[PDB]
Amino acid sequence: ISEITYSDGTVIASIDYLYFTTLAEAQERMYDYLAQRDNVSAKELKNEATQKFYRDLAAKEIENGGYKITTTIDQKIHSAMQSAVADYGYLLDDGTGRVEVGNVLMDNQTGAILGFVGGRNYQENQNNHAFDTKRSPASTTKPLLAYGIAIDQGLMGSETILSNYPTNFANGNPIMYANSKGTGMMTLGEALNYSWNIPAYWTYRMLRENGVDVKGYMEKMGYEIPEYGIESLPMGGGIEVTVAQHTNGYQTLANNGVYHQKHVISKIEAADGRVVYEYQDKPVQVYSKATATIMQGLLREVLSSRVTTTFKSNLTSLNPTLANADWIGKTGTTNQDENMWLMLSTPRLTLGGWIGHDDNHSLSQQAGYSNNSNYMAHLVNAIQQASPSIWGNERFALDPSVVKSEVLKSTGQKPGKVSVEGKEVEVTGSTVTSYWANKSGAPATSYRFAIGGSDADYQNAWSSIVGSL
Ligand SMILES: [Cl-]
Ligand SMILES: [Cl-]
Repeated sequence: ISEITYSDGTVIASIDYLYFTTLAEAQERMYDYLAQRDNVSAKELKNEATQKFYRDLAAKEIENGGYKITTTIDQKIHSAMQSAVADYGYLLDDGTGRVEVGNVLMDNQTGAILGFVGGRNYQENQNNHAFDTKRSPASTTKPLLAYGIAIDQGLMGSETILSNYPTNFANGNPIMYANSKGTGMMTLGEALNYSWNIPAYWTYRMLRENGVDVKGYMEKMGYEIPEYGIESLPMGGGIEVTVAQHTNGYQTLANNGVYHQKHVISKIEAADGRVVYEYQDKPVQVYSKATATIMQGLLREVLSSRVTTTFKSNLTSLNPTLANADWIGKTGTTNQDENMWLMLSTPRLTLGGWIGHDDNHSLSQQAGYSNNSNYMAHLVNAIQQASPSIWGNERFALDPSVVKSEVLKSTGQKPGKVSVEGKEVEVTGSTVTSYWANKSGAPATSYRFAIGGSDADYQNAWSSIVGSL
């Protein structure tokens, strides 16, 4: 008899989201091992009949073979997550029908998956919403694909200004934020806290203009994106991901820029001890430590500002001492409220969360902001009470490699002289520390000081700044 085990070697089952997820992944590992053992070439493997036989062979090998499958799953934590969704899943129901849900909890230092929520109740709906279902990640794409890359490239710092003035998509349509067409200039912090869309649009466009290899960043984290030219990419246009894969992106940011490939199987052994499969760690420095730690500090305020999620109020009430852990995160909402995301990290763990409907109809406007935040608060609390130390009490901290620059609040660039319609202005005002991930830090204020903006935009903005000099 073959066995699937938890982390510590305790038996899950003999050979139900846990059972089917670990079995399916084991069968794939078995498939690779069997074809290779039998000396089936890559070419011969392309044959569909041959693949089908190897798939069935791998299923039967496990059924009949006395293998020992070691998963990364933590029994107490994963059970605690199953009770949480059993008891609190109803808190997701917002009057748009039964709301489905997936969650994955990942170790930031290993990529190991400690537990997950596959859905509301397997017996009623078997779709696996943590590992199988793929949905746009919406604005939780922004830190990874837009701001994170721009900072890593030395194109921005923590207090850099971006344009949120009105602008249109390639196709003539205005870039919206709910019903707002934009405002004026803002800091990176404001744009992140609020999730304003235009600053994210400008940031990606600047990457494209500079020929930045964004695909290199993304593929190192395991993302599959077919077209990188999509203007709404930072807002999750043209990207669809599982919760497990998306958790892996957040893991990378949390682990100070070092990616660890997600996994639920750590090892398969034959009864006699032969190693059929074993997970091999391949760490990759996707973002510099400077960039990741700068991003941690930005995402920390996303949650504590409470603009797009009530999470920190919810968790404070349930477990004030856990709420005092060093939580960072980001929310996303798709264009017709079809999918909501909340991504959460502490220095030690990352928890990803999606809610949505199997047939894609809309949720309520508040489903993410309020319902998923409260549910995720409960989820996080259940995990802690199952395993008191798992989230940890460590703080995210700026890497020493970080360069600090003294910049104008107004421009996010160092004080100096700028040509404003002929007349040379000496530009002054209140200053602030801005964090950078390059050698030299912030530049001195240029005329086009912000990320994005039209000539008309800068005329307006500069009019304001001189007005107070
Ligand atoms: Cl580094
Ligand atoms: Cl609140």
